[PDB]
Amino acid sequence: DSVNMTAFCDFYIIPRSEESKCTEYINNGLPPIQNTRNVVPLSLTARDVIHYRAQANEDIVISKTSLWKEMQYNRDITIRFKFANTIIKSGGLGYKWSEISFKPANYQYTYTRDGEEVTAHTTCSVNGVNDFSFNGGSLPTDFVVSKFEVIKENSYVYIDYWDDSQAFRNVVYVRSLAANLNSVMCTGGSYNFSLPVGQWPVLTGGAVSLHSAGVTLSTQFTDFVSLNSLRFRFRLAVEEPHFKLTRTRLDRLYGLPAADPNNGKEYYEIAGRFSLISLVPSNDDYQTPIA
Amino acid sequence: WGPGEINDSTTVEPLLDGPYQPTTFNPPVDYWMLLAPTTPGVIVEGTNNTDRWLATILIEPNVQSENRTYTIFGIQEQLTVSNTSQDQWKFIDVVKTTANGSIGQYGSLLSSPKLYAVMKHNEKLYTYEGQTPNARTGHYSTTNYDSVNMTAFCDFYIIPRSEESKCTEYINNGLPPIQNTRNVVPLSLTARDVIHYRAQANEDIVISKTSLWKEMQYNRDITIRFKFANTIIKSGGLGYKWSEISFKPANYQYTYTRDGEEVTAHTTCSVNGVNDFSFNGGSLPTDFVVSKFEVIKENSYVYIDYWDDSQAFRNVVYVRSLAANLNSVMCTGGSYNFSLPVGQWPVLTGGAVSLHSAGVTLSTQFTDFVSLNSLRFRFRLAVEEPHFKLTRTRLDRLYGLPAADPNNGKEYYEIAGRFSLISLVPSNDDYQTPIA
Amino acid sequence: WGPGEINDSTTVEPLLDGPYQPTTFNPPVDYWMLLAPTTPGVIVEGTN
Repeated sequence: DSVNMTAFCDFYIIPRSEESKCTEYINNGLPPIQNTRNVVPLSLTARDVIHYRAQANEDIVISKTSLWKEMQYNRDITIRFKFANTIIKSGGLGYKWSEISFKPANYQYTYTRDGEEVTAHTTCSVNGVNDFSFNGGSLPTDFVVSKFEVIKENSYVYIDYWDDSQAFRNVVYVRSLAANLNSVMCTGGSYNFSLPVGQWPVLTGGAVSLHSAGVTLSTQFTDFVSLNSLRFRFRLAVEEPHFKLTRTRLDRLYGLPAADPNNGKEYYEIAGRFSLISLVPSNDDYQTPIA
Repeated sequence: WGPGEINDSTTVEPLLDGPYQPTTFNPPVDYWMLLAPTTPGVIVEGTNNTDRWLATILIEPNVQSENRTYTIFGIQEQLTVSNTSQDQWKFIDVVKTTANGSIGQYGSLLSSPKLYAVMKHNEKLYTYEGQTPNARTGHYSTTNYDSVNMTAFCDFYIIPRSEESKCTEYINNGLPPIQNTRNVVPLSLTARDVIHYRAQANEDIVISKTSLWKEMQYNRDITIRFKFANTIIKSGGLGYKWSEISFKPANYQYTYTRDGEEVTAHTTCSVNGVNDFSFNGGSLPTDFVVSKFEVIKENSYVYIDYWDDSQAFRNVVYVRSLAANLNSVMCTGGSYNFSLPVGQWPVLTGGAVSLHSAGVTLSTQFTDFVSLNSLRFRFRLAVEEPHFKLTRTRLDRLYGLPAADPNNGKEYYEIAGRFSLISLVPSNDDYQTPIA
Repeated sequence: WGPGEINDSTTVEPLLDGPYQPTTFNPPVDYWMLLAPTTPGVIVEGTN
């Protein structure tokens, strides 16, 4: 078991979980499959718009007139964040990790406001990505990372809500949804990379800032039931502290890494307010019958 | 506003380094090859195979005139040395012109941090040099400039001549990791919570009175044509490792007509579900290296931005529903060739995915002043593809759209359909007739 | 209510996990060393 072998050229290695494919390799040898299709396509062959002769364009009106109100809605806002992350191991010898993932935020909160129990949803996504990696070398004992997202201040973070409280759930066709928000500490922890020999690297640091930014509106649609969206256009920032990295040759990594902002932190609280001016038809106290 | 979408952008260029795998090599022209071992002794041999066979040794200081054995070109014999220097490490340059000839040791480089560069450049050869934090350059009129070859046992660094500065400071001291250009905070009030602590009687206030809101629908046609935009970013070094081959958005124009009236439009491509992938032909510098090919699988939707300067977009802003039946057509790809100074040029050719409309997407960007607009259609993509062509690759004939060339050589892709409408805008007066 | 999120990952699906130069194996025990030769001869030399 204390063997020490030396291969003098370009050769391949494989761990346990792929013994079977190694057996078919030494049985037939299958580098090539070169066809990512299952079978004769179990789908429609081709259905385009034949005969695009659209005839004379004629218009029919569905319904009669309507009565819509215009109210400004200034509501204080306490929406609470927690950056979701999932861990998926990557194959190799043990220092060969590639998969760091991002999942949308899934949390629910409870607050009181004028007696209403606050129900709201929070889901987060990040773009303007600032990915990174570690080239510890190429020898199978080297540090290997394929993607290591270090979110820098040039990134835009998308936060989406399905806010259940009716205060949020009475506003569609908003003429102008303005708001004010707060800042978050959004720190970061560290992980380790484990090939069964030697001390393991520590991606240390992480103390980043967030500040105010925009918010937008969008909607999707299916056949007869649509899809509404409360999309946020927020950008991450940077602050004074530097984030050291020890026992590594790639150090002073600046910004949030992709690994872990939980660190035992309860949540990421960003309070603020809303101010929505909405076209609304449901506040007509007018067409009431007699008696 | 113009088109609105930001899908993905992985810009990674803070690195000024990147080694190879320690082996033998045949360096091309116009670079420097920065070695970096951790122990004194032989590192690499200069080989030309016709006229000159160079050699060099790095030596630990403080060891005055002595005698050390060395395995020059795999053949060992006894050699004399000298370290009158006692602080920084010496790096002699054993200049030899024939393997059977005398062992001519030269060179007086004085540097502890154990890094030096020798590589072909400008149809000529030279060397760096240095004593203390005063690094200069050696001058080597080596006959047979043209056939430089390196045979080593430790790691290198690939680095051109054009930026002599950074390398001369590396050989001066070395490479501390990335360190700087992150402190910009012109945004802070104080303490983050003194100024808002309230809830204070939330949303309730009137802005405007109500009016009549009828519907005036406009059921006419719509047509769209497609093309994609790509950026190719490779990695540094000799020019074989590559990084980025994918799509990017871009604003495109058309002069349409509809209902007997001309129409002008804006369009910008945006695609969901694009799969990065490394078609790695081998990490070694004489093989095929691309960090990622962003490829398409049927998990790809369409967020291609679309615009129309017709009456339609001016009309429909408050849309509760808008459906159609667009021309579900086939989309293919083009052909592109990769540049490899030695070997055979790898290629990308083929690839096709068919679309089917799966919804619409309106979007409005509210600024602090105004309300930017945007609109998109959703197409779900099914593959019927000519099996990607890319030679000298272990992986071939993959499915989806090619990551390099969408031009397709043909005219365009036909996308067309009709529309209903729903809206509420000021209309004529029905108050004038309040009775049947 | 319907969300929107974009993220993707696809790395080594053929598990092509042996591109390496001439080696110095002191590896973790218990693997399978695929041989990828150009011309047969001496391929690997082992030592206790």
